[PDB]
Amino acid sequence: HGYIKEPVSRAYMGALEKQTMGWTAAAQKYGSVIDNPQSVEGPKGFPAAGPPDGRIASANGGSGQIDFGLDKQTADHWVKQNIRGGFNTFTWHYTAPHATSKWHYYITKKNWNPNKPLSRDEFELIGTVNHDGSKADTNLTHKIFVPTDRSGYHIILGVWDVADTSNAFYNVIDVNLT
Ligand SMILES: [Cu+]
Repeated sequence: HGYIKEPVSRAYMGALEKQTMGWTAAAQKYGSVIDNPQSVEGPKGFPAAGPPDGRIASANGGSGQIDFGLDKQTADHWVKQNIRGGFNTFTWHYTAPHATSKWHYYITKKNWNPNKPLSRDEFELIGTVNHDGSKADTNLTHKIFVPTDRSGYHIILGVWDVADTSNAFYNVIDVNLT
């Protein structure tokens, strides 16, 4: 169980907005993930397997832990944070740092549609971090190259595959790429 803390994952943005907007107004915007941003857990094997199209942001309800709130997708719905193209660091926070096989990071394609549900064919792999099966916290921050051919509203998807289960954690990040 864990989430991407820098940049701020949408899930983690939910937990944050709970503090500023209150429980009801934040849950209206994000769903029940605001209480458990660490629980965006669904089947591993992405992109060939894993959560279905339209259910990637919520990891298909976090396998019963959260609702489908994160699967809403419009140009205006989610808080964007500025990111510059090129090398960037991605830092996960773990509430339970499980044995890990790999992490893998995707960005939306130049022509993606921000007003349609997320589909796996809108995403392109930008880097893989292989791990030895030790706990996730032996490598907290990853250096990933974010394509420089691309700007405006994009989504970075980070995926954390758990070594000893059939699950993974899916964290979408809303970015304004300069
Ligand atoms: Cu966990």
